[PDB]
Amino acid sequence: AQNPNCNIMIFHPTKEEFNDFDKYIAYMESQGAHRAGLAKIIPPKEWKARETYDNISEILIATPLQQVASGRAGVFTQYHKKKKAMTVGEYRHLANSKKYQTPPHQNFEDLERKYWKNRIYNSPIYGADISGSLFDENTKQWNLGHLGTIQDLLEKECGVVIEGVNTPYLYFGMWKTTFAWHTEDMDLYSINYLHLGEPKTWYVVPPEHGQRLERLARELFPGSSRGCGAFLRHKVALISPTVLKENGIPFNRITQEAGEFMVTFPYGYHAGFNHGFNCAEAINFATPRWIDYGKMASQCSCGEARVTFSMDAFVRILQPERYDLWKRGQD
Ligand SMILES: O=C(O)CNC(=O)C(=O)O
Ligand SMILES: [Mg+2]
Ligand code: NI
Ligand SMILES: [Zn+2]
Repeated sequence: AQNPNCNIMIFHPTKEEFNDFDKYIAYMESQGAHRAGLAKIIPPKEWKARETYDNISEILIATPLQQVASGRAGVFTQYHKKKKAMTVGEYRHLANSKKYQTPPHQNFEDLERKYWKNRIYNSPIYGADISGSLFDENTKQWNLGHLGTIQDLLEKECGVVIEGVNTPYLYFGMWKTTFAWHTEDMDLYSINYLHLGEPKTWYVVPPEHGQRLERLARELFPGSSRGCGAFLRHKVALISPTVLKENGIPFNRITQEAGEFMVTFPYGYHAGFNHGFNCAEAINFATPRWIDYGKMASQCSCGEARVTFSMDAFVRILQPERYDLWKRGQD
């Protein structure tokens, strides 16, 4: 068995290997990459996403989100308070202000210590989930706006044509902006490109151990667990590496820098934080190997998780028994 310890693997494809996206994902899996739940891909030196980032300041962040924490430093939830619209130039100036800017630090490990010590005492503002793309239309390789769609994958594997579309999303971050513990909708893959700015630190649980994280989460968030049998779908809970180690949960960590891709694999729980002002692009995708994960994915039916239009058909075709209850949650 390849990668039996479930370590995060790092890949360096050549320009020739960067042509065929599907084939390269399947290669990474032949080497055991999926067992970690997360992989890093460093693009060939010949490649670029676009020519410059000098002209992005007029993008609008219609609903910036203030991430307010509750709990203790290592075990907390966050709620998202909606703020007034602002441009990316306005948001960058806010990120760099004395109130929000990255503190002085020695290295990534010192900044990680500071994050876990102090995150709950501040409320950073995140521009999340903004439909759009920063890839140039002439970038042919690993262009996250030109991937094969999940609807086409389902149709190719299973024969059923379905409605829905699959487009990328932009994220503008600042120091301490946080992504809570989650798997993707319908336990899909994700791919994330860090276009510019400061790093993003990731934590991940191997897919084969995801239920260990769920059992810990039920113990640490007992009211939330009573409210919903899949409350991590709400994407609000944080648990620190120190707490995971104290409870014997297998995990790994890695820092993504500008110019690098990360892939998350089906049922790979992940969480993390941004080091300073940055911009990332991400999209969900599928392969043949995903179908069985999609058929088994948990679902939130309490009404909190509220998701995209295109998840309807995935539940309807892959999980017809659960469809009626899930849809009640959506209405
Ligand atoms: O970058 C972020 O805030 C969150 N991204 C992801 O969870 C992802 O790409 O799957
Ligand atoms: Mg602009
Ligand atoms: Ni994710
Ligand atoms: Zn729920």
